[PDB]
Amino acid sequence: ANIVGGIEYSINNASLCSVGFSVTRGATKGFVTAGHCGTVNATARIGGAVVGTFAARVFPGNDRAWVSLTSAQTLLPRVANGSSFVTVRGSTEAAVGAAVCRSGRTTGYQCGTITAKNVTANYAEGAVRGLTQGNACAGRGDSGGSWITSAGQAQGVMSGLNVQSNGNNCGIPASQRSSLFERLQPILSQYGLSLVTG
Repeated sequence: ANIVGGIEYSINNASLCSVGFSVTRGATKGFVTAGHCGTVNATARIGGAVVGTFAARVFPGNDRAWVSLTSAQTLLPRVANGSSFVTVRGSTEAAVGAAVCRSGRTTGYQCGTITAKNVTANYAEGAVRGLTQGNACAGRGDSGGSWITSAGQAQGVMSGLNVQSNGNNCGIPASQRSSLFERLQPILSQYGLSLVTG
């Protein structure tokens, strides 16, 4: 499969999440994603095929993971936006007030602005600290997906949102949304990953 930020993958033939970013660790290929999406050694699949397994994760506390892929997978410096692509040019962390977009298999590609950093989300499993909050909308399934500026700078991966009864927060005004992502830089240093860019 071609690995592109934003696409759907399954975990153990059951939950869905979205790909965050292509990374390497030496010779191993992988993608970063949200830790609550799977547990270590869970099987990830894209388009019915096994692409790799969860290698490490931390959730709750933090919410991050990376999946090691087989050699057959094709890592790409891209995040999906409808039928088009956003190129990943780097990981400069943007500041509050910066405009930001995100990609995921449930709501697609949505943009908004970073509204706050170092937020705590209290999920059923326990607290997750140090998250950044933006007001681009998102829905269940978008977890794990890319947050990236239009300019190609990767910000992090989708953690959670204030879900409404329709399964997303796209029906309430941006003032009211709290969509949160896990910053990318700590995930990349923690596992010694290098981001694939173009």
